[PDB]
Amino acid sequence: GDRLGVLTTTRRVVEQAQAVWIDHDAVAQIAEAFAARQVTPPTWNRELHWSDGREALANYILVLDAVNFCFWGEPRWRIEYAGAVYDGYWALAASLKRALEQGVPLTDASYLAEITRDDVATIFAGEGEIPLLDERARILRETGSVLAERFAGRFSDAIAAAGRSAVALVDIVTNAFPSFRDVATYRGEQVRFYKRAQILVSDLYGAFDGSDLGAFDDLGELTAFADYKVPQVLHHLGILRYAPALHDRLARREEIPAGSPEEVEIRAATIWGVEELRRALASRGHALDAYQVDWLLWDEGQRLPAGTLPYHRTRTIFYLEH
Repeated sequence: GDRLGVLTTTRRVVEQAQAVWIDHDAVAQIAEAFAARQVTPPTWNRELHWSDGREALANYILVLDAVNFCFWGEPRWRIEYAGAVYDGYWALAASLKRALEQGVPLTDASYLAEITRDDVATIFAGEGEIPLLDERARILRETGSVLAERFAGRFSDAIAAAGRSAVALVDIVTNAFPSFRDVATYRGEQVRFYKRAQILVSDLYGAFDGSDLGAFDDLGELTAFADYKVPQVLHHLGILRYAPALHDRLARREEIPAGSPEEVEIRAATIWGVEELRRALASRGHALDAYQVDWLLWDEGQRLPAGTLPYHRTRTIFYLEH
């Protein structure tokens, strides 16, 4: 009963993967250590996430996760907000919070549909520039116009139609919002990931404390989010191993083309690294959903020692949405 096909399609990749493999001995050791001290993932962060009424909050979560990709590049994109400097995901979250607090209607489908390059450039203004600035402007325009066209400008209408099924909501989102379609091929077979769509559903659960629009009966059916920080943490913990050419490529910070065998192997092995860690923890009496193991690992990613292998650098592509 794998209704999105993420676990099934990524499993075919892991079985034939040339450049990446899971160290199942490292999985058992990490599980033993994590189970011994009952590791919980950080609660959904209240400080850097915007909050308001249920209609605006639901739309805020859709917007946040629509543009939640690819924050790396030199010079480093950094954001000043409320007396602190942010980079990566937190720069994204802080930027949207800053904008909404200064009265920028980023929860209004009518504003989103029309948002210009200069609007998003201002919202994301700081040191350097957010990567793929134009891409994020196009995605936000797509997001607004699908909200206005299909959901009466309310993402709450899409959530109500899911009937408290996380899996049904991911499917509703990828069906209606083309930029959420996150699939690839490996040796001629489709591989399904749905990173941003699964983050979105888990973010609703967090933001709404598992109630109202954040109520879901099947959160265990979500997989890990095949991003670039979680594989970096899994490599650091010895769970993911990289073959010679891929290891050197990451060490030199050489970019890996989206949808290339190396990238799809990292992503597939991310999903199964987390799933194998989930199973090993459960076996030792520490039961977490795969998305919770992902949150836990993502949190470790924000304080990795100096000298850990760098995260893989893949520019997200939306060629089919141009």
